[PDB]
Amino acid sequence: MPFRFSPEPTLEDIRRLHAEFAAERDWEQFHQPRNLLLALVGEVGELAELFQWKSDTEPGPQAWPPKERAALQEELSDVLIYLVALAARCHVDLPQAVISKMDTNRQRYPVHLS
Amino acid sequence: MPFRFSPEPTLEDIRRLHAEFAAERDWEQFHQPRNLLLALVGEVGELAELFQWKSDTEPGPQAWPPKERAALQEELSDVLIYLVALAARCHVDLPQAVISKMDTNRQRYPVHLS
Amino acid sequence: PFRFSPEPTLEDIRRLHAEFAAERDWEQFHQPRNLLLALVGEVGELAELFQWKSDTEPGPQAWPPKERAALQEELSDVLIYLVALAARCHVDLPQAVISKMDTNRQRYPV
Amino acid sequence: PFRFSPEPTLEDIRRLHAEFAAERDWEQFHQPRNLLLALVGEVGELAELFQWKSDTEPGPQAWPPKERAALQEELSDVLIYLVALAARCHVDLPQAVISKMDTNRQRYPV
Ligand SMILES: Nc1ccn([C@H]2C[C@H](O)[C@@H](COP(=O)(O)NP(=O)(O)OP(=O)(O)O)O2)c(=O)n1
Ligand SMILES: Nc1ccn([C@H]2C[C@H](O)[C@@H](COP(=O)(O)NP(=O)(O)OP(=O)(O)O)O2)c(=O)n1
Ligand SMILES: Nc1ccn([C@H]2C[C@H](O)[C@@H](COP(=O)(O)NP(=O)(O)OP(=O)(O)O)O2)c(=O)n1
Ligand SMILES: Nc1ccn([C@H]2C[C@H](O)[C@@H](COP(=O)(O)NP(=O)(O)OP(=O)(O)O)O2)c(=O)n1
Ligand SMILES: [Mg+2]
Ligand SMILES: [Mg+2]
Ligand SMILES: [Mg+2]
Ligand SMILES: [Mg+2]
Ligand SMILES: [Mg+2]
Ligand SMILES: [Mg+2]
Ligand SMILES: [Mg+2]
Ligand SMILES: [Mg+2]
Repeated sequence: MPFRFSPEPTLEDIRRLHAEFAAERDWEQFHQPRNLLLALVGEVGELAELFQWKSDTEPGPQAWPPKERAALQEELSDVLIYLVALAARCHVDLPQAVISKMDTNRQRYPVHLS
Repeated sequence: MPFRFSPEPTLEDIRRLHAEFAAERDWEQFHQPRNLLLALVGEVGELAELFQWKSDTEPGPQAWPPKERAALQEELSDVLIYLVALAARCHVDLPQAVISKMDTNRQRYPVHLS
Repeated sequence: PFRFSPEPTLEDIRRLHAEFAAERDWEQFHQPRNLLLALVGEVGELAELFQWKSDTEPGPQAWPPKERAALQEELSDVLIYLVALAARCHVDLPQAVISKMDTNRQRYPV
Repeated sequence: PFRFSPEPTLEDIRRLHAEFAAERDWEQFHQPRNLLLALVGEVGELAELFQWKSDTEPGPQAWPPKERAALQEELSDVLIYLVALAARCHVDLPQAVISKMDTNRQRYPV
């Protein structure tokens, strides 16, 4: 059956939700770009830890037990939240940056040359 | 002035665009979850490299020269693209996972206790 | 005056980690990609110690005992898995470093 | 039979990297968070070598000369910055590893 993401939240929605979250706790002061980047690195580490002893040939994440699927959802989400916060703190329009990068990707890797 | 992301593309839009990109090049075969995760780690490295010698107290990424802003947009985008691909390859509904993680974040960090 | 202790050497660490793994029948888990992902995990744990540190507050030489203990452990975890990974790949890590430092001097002349 | 060379030791690497940095007046750039981010960069370069490697194709012992050269360099880059970071933090990395291995034995009894 086709796998799709839900239509919401959008990246702007996530930015907005995280900013409201941080602002309520007076955490803006901690959200300097290098702080957010190191926090991102920490969550990428937590993501890697889930996969480190999983063989490639055995069943994949669809088959993991419920607690491990929950942990996977959480870590993928933590990476995304910090990425969004970082992009916003740097005044980068992340959705449009992705459009521009995908165009660059198509030129670097034209279909006929692969 | 308020900083906002553009309303599109959405995360579903990005998933769709990346899948079409990969499928055209017969790259699905390379997109196993640990491959995508290691590729993500590589792009997080490229992102870190931009910041490694930047002092925190000096002007931030808004002030970087055009070539460095371009590189920043690209690396933030490459991290996001692989994160999206990874989440999709694991059948994780990334937007809804983020909603669930933000709820968890609010319980762990109630406003009155910070 | 700050120095590292003269032992263990990287070969000593290789030997100790191999014996640790072999006793537990863990060689089967220590494939290069598994060790690399484990390394990435520990790099994350290291980053976590620094992520919220302001410029004005004390630097790691001055960190309280609990935080210095955690720092020693994470720097050590990164090193142990790096050693294991290099050994699993049959890379002579000490000599590779000498070769890399020479390359670094050419890339970065004074 | 696979062994690392007996030298350089971690103290030897510390010394060599400090002299490399000091000659170029780079101490000012080698603050702990800068070194940690640089380390993360090199971990990324290491990951890139493995990212598209299938299970069936040759493992790193068997990699062609160009790829083995790249592997040696990235493992070395990770180690050099890890050493620099530990030294900048006044952490006795060799002895920290001994302490961490003891902790590992208690956490993971047979
Ligand atoms: N200053 C902070 C601290 C947390 N957060 C948010 C962002 C993340 O989604 C999440 C990461 O913080 P966290 O304390 O590491 N919780 P996490 O669920 O990763 O559990 P552990 O790291 O304790 O295993 O809370 C934030 O936006 N700003
Ligand atoms: N198998 C692949 C290879 C690339 N891609 C896409 C995803 C990324 O946005 C981007 C990353 O691949 P890339 O070759 O590293 N280009 P990048 O712009 O990062 O430049 P360099 O790493 O060469 O500096 O192309 C993909 O989806 N699947
Ligand atoms: N399968 C394993 C498990 C542990 N180890 C060793 C290597 C590391 O020095 C350390 C990493 O294992 P670990 O369980 O993640 N301990 P850690 O100190 O990082 O505490 P956590 O916070 O991760 O629970 O033990 C190993 O070499 N192979
Ligand atoms: N400011 C610096 C620059 C380089 N170095 C040393 C440490 C590393 O072993 C290595 C990293 O610098 P580098 O320019 O990233 N070289 P690298 O071999 O990784 O090639 P690139 O692919 O990154 O251009 O030189 C340093 O210690 N301090
Ligand atoms: Mg966390
Ligand atoms: Mg987390
Ligand atoms: Mg790249
Ligand atoms: Mg890139
Ligand atoms: Mg650990
Ligand atoms: Mg650890
Ligand atoms: Mg480099
Ligand atoms: Mg390198």
